[PDB]
Amino acid sequence: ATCKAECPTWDSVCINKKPCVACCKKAKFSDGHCSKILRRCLCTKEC
Repeated sequence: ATCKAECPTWDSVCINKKPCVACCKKAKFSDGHCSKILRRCLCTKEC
């Protein structure tokens, strides 16, 4: 009951959570969290 997918329009280092959450929101995801590795925007949502 948890789905994760990095923001489609995301291929750069995340500086702040807001940018990521912004993408995730427009992508129809509950919330986005920046990864620790490549710092990708991981969007998480219900499923």
